[PDB]
Amino acid sequence: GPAWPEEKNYHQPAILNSSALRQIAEGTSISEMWQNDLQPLLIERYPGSPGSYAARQHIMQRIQRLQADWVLEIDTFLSQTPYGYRSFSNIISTLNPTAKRHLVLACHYDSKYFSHWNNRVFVGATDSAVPCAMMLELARALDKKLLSLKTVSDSKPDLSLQLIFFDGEEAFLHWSPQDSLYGSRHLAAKMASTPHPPGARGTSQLHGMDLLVLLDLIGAPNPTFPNFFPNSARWFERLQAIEHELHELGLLKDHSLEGRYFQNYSYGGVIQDDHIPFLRRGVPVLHLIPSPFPEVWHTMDDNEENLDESTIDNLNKILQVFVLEYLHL
Ligand SMILES: [Zn+2]
Repeated sequence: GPAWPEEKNYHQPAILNSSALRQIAEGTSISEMWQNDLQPLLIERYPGSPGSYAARQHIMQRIQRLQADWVLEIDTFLSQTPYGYRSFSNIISTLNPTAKRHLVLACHYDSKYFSHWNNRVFVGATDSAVPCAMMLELARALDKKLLSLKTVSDSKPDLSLQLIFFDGEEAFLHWSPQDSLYGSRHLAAKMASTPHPPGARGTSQLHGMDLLVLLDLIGAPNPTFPNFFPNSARWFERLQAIEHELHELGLLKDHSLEGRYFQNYSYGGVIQDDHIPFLRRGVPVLHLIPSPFPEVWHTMDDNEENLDESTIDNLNKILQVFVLEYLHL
């Protein structure tokens, strides 16, 4: 300090060797995630609905049962909407809240509002129940390692982990600047105006965000994630390297390098998503959204039946390795 917000610029991974990679691949369970983390979220959960409450309680209860020292905060606020003033609640789960720096994984836990059509209900399986369940499975699978971050008299982390589950990512109607990103626009502004660490004179919680890794629209077959931003390109390249090495070790399922997920191509345009209010305030973003979107995007067919189990399993392994390497665990 006050150079500590520049540490993210020089931060390097602590790369896992083959033995450790095999351990991570064996330590995550796609069937356990499916039953215990994902299926309870495959419900109608637009903001303010009973399902939104049920989804929030589920996310909190799955984090609270873990051994690591997660601190849960519910960030509840009002916003104008096309249907008038409404309440929204982001979920923030933080290890070591006073650590200056956090790696941040995020997704949205609301589902887009639709009236029931032909007795069908929109549950947003890729969008984003699967991202939610991936974050919960990561917390569970890495629980023993994340517990070592716990602050004692001997070690106090400089860098730790935070999960954000945004409410209200979706428009109530179709997208507009005022009807979308309710939770992320609120939370980015809040973090930008909150000193961090406690007592700081001139640094905010946003300065402490090392990297925002935003998962969206994951779970369909054959996703291709572009390398959107130059100031996170080196971390995109790490995802590529992790995918390549897990592949070569035989630790991925139904996977080829020709059909790899992290491909060598950029994307010039802007995708509206929860990263935008953070990106426009200078937070580095790794946006794990596929291009093109799943074929089922914003249809009633974005459901459990159309999820690709082995692709989600593969991405769990890649993401968990990424997080351990980032945190030097
Ligand atoms: Zn959507």
